[PDB]
Amino acid sequence: DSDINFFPSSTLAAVYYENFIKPTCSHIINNGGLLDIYKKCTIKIIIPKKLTSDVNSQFQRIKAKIETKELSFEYLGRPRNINVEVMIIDFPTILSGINYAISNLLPVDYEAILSRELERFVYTLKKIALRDGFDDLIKIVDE
Amino acid sequence: DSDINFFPSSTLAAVYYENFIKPTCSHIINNGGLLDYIYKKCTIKIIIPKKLTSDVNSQFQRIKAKIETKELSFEYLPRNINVEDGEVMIIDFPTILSGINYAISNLLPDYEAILSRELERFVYTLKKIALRDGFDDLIKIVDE
Repeated sequence: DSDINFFPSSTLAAVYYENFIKPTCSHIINNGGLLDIYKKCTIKIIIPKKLTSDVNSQFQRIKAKIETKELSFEYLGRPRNINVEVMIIDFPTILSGINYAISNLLPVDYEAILSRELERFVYTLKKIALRDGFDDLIKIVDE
Repeated sequence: DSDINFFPSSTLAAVYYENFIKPTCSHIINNGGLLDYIYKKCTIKIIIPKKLTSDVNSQFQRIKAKIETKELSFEYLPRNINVEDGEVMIIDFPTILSGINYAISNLLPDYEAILSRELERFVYTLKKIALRDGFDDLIKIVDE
């Protein structure tokens, strides 16, 4: 099945979108905003400048610099919690899985390979968000 | 860059392995067991559904109710696990299996067979890498 062979970045971007991004964007457009009601909403997705070993350390240092309050909204019979600043702050810790997939599935240039994968992860998010009409809701920012 | 083109199942299996399996197994090997008293006999039981459908989470919600678990904690390099007389069964549900359909549906512009083989590929890849790193005895994959 050559057609279902994807980069780990492409695969994890689609997984990250369906898990933590698309449910939040669908709820906001359905209710015209974030409901306990907030009219203006932004989902800020912070991307590290480089993809290095222990991505969790990078995000742990980044989360400390931001102050967030916990909020909750129900969707699909599920209470869902988000960290807000309205600014919904979400850290893609799933980026560590890019290096997890490559190192376990393969038998300088590696740092270049990770820089290309981080690009494809971000561009995949912009594409599916553009497809679903969520481009004004989702803002990707760097450190 | 053709070499880093994998099946979504293989990508997610290695992600699930590094996120949960490998740290829990490495902790067992270092402590000679599960330190909460150390339980010397520890096995991780991974429960997978028989079919990859939509709403795999509802499948796991159905599977959790049939199993009785107690929360335990340990520290590796704080982590929480659900366990089940000297022999401890660490129970884990790979809810990441929902990502296989998330990947194929989003990354592509009959379908039951593809998800069927992807579930097998997830299980095969997980066993393959666990066998490589020497954690095969601590891992057991079963279904409902």
